Amino acid sequence: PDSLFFTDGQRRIDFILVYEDESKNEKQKRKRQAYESNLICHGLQLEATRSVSDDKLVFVKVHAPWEVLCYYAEIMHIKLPAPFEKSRMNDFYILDRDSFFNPATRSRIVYFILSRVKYGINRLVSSGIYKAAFPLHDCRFNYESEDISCPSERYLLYREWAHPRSIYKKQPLDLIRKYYGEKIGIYFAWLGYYTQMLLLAAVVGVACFLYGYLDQDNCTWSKEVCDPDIGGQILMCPQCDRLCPFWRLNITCESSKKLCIFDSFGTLIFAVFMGVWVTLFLEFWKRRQAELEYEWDTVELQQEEQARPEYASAVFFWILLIIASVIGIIVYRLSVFIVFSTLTPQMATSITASIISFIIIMILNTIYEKVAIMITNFELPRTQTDYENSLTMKMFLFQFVNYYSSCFYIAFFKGKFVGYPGDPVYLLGKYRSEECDPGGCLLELTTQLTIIMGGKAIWNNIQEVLLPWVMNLIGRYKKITPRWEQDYHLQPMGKLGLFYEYLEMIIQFGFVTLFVASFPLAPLLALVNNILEIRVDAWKLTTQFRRMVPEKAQDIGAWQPIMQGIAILAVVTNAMIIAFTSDMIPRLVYYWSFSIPPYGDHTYYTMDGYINNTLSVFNITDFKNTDKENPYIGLGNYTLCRYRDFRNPPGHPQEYKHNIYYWHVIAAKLAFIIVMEHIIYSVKFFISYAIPDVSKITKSKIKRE
Amino acid sequence: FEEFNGKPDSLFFTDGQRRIDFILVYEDESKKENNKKGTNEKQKRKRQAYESNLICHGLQLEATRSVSDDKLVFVKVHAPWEVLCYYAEIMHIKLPLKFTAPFEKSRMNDFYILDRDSFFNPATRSRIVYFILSRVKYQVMNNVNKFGINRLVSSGIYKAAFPLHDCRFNYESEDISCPSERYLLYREWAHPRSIYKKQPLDLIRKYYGEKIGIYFAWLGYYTQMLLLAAVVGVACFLYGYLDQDNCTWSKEVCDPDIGGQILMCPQCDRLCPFWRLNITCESSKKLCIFDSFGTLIFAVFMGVWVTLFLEFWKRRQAELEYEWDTVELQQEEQARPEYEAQLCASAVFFWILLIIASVIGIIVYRLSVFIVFSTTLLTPQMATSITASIISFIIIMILNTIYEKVAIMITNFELPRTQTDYENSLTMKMFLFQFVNYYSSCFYIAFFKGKFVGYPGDPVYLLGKYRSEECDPGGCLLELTTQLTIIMGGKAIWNNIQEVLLPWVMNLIGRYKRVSGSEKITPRWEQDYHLQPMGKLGLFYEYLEMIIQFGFVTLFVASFPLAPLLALVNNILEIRVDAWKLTTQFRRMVPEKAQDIGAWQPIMQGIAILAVVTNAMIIAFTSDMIPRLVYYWSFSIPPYGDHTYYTMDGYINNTLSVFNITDFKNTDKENPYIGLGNYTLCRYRDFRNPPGHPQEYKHNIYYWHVIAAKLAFIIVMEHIIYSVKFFISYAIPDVSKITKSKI
Ligand SMILES: *[C@@H]1O[C@H](CO)[C@@H](O)[C@H](O)[C@H]1NC(C)=O
Ligand SMILES: [Ca+2]
Ligand SMILES: [Ca+2]
Ligand SMILES: [Ca+2]
Repeated sequence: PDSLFFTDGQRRIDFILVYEDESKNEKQKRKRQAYESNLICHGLQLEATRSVSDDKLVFVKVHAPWEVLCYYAEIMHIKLPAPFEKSRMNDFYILDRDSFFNPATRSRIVYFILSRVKYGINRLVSSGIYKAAFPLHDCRFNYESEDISCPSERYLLYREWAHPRSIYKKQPLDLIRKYYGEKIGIYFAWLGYYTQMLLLAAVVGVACFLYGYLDQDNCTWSKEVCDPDIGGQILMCPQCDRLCPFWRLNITCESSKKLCIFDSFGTLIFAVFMGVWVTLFLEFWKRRQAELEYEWDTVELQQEEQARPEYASAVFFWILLIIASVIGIIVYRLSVFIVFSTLTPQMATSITASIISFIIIMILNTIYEKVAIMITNFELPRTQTDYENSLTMKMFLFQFVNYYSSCFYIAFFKGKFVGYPGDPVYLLGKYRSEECDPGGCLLELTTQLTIIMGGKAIWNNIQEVLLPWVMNLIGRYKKITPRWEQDYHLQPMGKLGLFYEYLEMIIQFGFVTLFVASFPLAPLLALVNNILEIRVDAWKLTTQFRRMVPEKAQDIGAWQPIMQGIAILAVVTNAMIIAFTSDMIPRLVYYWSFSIPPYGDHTYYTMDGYINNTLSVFNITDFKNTDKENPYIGLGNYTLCRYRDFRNPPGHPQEYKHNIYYWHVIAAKLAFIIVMEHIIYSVKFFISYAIPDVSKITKSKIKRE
Repeated sequence: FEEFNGKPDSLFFTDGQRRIDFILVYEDESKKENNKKGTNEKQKRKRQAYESNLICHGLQLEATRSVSDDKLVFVKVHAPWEVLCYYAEIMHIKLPLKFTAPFEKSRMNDFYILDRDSFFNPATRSRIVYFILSRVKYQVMNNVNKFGINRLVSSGIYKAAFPLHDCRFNYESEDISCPSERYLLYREWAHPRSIYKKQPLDLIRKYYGEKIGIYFAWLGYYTQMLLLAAVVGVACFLYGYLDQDNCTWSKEVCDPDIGGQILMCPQCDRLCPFWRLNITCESSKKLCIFDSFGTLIFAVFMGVWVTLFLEFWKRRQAELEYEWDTVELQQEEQARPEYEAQLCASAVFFWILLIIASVIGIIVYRLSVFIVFSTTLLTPQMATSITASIISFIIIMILNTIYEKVAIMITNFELPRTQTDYENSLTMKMFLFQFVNYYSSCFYIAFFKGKFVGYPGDPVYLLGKYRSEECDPGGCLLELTTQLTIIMGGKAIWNNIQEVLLPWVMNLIGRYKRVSGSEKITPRWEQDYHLQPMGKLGLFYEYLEMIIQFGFVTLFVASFPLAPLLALVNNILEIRVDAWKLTTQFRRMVPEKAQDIGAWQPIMQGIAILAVVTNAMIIAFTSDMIPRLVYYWSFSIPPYGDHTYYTMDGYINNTLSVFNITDFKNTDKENPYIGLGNYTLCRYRDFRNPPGHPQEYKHNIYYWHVIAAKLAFIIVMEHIIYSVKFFISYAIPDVSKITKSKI
């Protein structure tokens, strides 16, 4: 029959208690008998039926008297499924007296009852007193419930919103909350809204990328780099000790042509726009949260305190943060070194280096999870909410360092403080500092970013869910037991599933927002990943996991401080990326200052001769001040080689010292940082302050009273 | 009604059992009516109607004729038992218990009730009576209800309406039962003889209500924090003062063999000759005093101090709201639209006017300097700077009143929904106007003086014949300090003088307008009617002046370490100045309640945020510390210098640029220099390449080195300061432990 009510009875179930008989020592059987007797004496129904599939396992089912449900609903501030009170029974309109109450709310009430009972229930399950304890789903998602009376909410919800065939359809948040709970509803609403404006972000990013694409022909510096008469004649200095000869500059046409796309004014405009996009996202999210708070039953007060089975060292945690950053940096460096120590070839080398780094990061993720779990366990938090808050902070910090250490190293600490060939810098001793090509390391940063984002999202989602679905696709293209048994055969989501999904989404948000200057197409990947992830989460939650008790919440949780922190960090990170990682500022300075007779020779501002007039000159006879073993010995009759640094030429009164152009460029970079930082923060403050005159609709809705 | 019995200080009715609450004053028809008689009879009819509704609502009233002027009639008021209790219930007035509840007639026995008249203090009784008089209606026309005591005075129906003081401030009440709180307040709080005693905020709150007690508590806390800042700033200034023989650059300037031999280059076009650098020895010494590392340390400490001040003010505010058990009435909030009343164009117009206000500020400073300098032909330069600052300050004070009037006009043109909206709009507009008016000259000196003037060969003219002004080799920091100190001192002095005098002189005119030889005893109400009305705005101007003072203290503390000391002295005087003026020369304000100071708190937070950037900019650009450090660390060394080790020797000569007189291009005024014909080259304050050279007069590597150092300093200092402020704000729990325990 697979009925939802009591067998041959008119009564609705809200939990199943399952145990293993001690008869295959009697201590466990006696303890369970005492616990069950206490539970029965407290005033709850019970019934035990043997499972046909397994004789050892015997399941126990419960019920819910109407009087107890009403009394406990009136116990705390609960509105219609305005505190409830039996003295005001007829005040609320009723369609039916025996089934009107939402089954989700009934399940939550009985969950509270079980939590308060002691012999306990949670510890009994943990220690093996009960094998499991869970509520029941409405029906099988495969087909409509046999019981015609049942609404079959699971089937309708699955077909409408969980199956991929409804990928394009809108999110039915009302059924989601009325079935699962407020936590799932708010999570999915936030995800949908996030995708909603990621659409606009992706459109703007695509516009900027296309604008960069249509300007390949006019990208003068790349053309000069390619022209053999200009690029080929320039002979660059060696970049390493033993595994590099003098190399012509024009070997980088592909690199320069690809870099000119991601190093144009379009990226600057996109970063500036994202600066205000972040604050618009925040402010509209507060508007939407207020609207949901008004429309939903989210004005119910929270318990003063809560129970937990479990009732300085902060420095030790920070030392682990430093070690995590260091180990990430060496992981990336070693990967690139080993791959290099053997059109497409160099690009493929970078791709495989990034792939290896991403793999190492993926393995390190599990170790970071485990160490965070033990370290937070050692603290013995007094309550639960603080436990989730501590997990959020510590896990977010570990993931942040583990996933952004390599990106930050590439953006800032690669080629920034390498001395001239005469006196190279060995920071740690016998460990030379890496230096980028004349264009810069922005393209490498973009490659690392895209590889990490793709790999993470794709591998995670695919490997975790798509297996049965891909099997079904392959098949298409190329006895019965009651509900409790089937539900038991499922697996539970634990207690951190929503936490893990939020962690994924926050790492995704950090990737899309922090380093947006390097990769303007990141929001498009964000949009695709979220469009898939929403349905992936819905399908997995409604198919492969046991039903979870609903909970009450008004905000996403502890992640909003991380949102604001990420925004304030992203503005400065983008400013520094544009200033230092990109070479836009030096070329603008050259255009406006070093193409005029005092320094240049052209009759008007132009980009001509930027490559020739910017590269420095080095003399081999001054190979080192120490006059020790050298790589420049022999290797042809070359006399002068050029390097990517702003320094005076040989023979100058200030030999191999930073020249006027260096300081002009540094001043321009710092001025850009200051102006962009100040303007962006001023605009963000103004936009936030413009709430009353822009989004007054929901505030008026609240003021309806 | 009935006439005066004869007891002057009696605050009761003639019977002696009913406590007066308000005095209503109206002009009787006994006057020789002129103009329109219909207006007079309508006025009378409205008066009887209002009195009829007031008595119907349950207020006992009686009148009396003034002893001297038969044309004035005073109408008393009283709040009987049931109405008092009922309205206390309606407004949720909290009363002493002995978990917490307002006062309701259902729970009379649950409160510490000793006597009806004693259970409700006179301030609360007057507040209740004011609410009754405001809510009560008198007459209706055109299907619209018209009500409010304010409307009657606005239309001239009533001359005034006010509570009464306990007794004369300087004399004890003749009534033995009278507490005479005014006497104690005058002896202990006002009357500066108690210049040092900690003011009793509890009695102030009891007498004048929360609205005044909160302001005075804020002022006291401000004064204490100012004491801390003043001590630290004095320490920094003293450290700068005691280290003078080590200020090498000023010694070089004063040395006749270095500063004397440097023939500087004329600043103006032709009205000033060449000059030698040694004539600024005194200015160099003063700058050594006011431009040391102590100034930087104090700027950092003040960046910390503003945050500590704000956080501890939040803690004190929490403690005070709990202590004065104002939570219930704070929650009880109702808004009534203004009874006087019955598009971004106005906003943009106001913004334009603000821009012009700044423009006149700059022009006034520049013109004062111009005239003082033109009149030419302790130190004459110091005297000239002081004079220019004096005229600029005078014009600023003149413009202050005009700006107030225009702000009132602008806010009146708009129709604020209620009194609170009007107050907030006026606060914002007045603050912007005063900010611009007072700080325009200071910002000009700091940032736009001697900053974008080219080399002497090609001077920069803004639009023709308006040559940009330039500073001396030391800089304009001393000029900015002089302007700031003059403005601050003059503002404080004039405000205190006007505050002390104007009510007093107006009261004296009021008294002398009664030359009739009374020389007798008069009742409380008649003599209290002669006091000034203390117009509806209230403490708005006091808060405004204190906020402008806060702006002066914080924004420009990188140039004047002694500003907190001036502020401390001013506030130490202002406590008693305000107390005396409120207790001696004004009618009793109607008590009311407020959560905090009000709309000024956002202003203070914004000023605190802006102070960091303003101070960083001042130290980076207005001062010359950054060039000094750059020379010490990177140009006294053999790559560019000749000294073996880092030193500041030779900074003056190696930094000053060179210019050849004959290289003056342009055919206009071909005799700027050749008239004197003394030498062939001059020195000027700018970093440019010397004559000859591939880039003859273009900015050199030193210029860009210095600019990069300045920008890096700005970035580093601002980021560090803001992060530190965020960390302090996070660490502070925002509430005291004891208050958290009680709540
Ligand atoms: C670069 O320039 C050299 C010298 O002109 C040349 O022969 C080569 O074909 C050019 N292109 C590449 C990819 O090396
Ligand atoms: Ca997932
Ligand atoms: Ca004053
Ligand atoms: Ca005052």
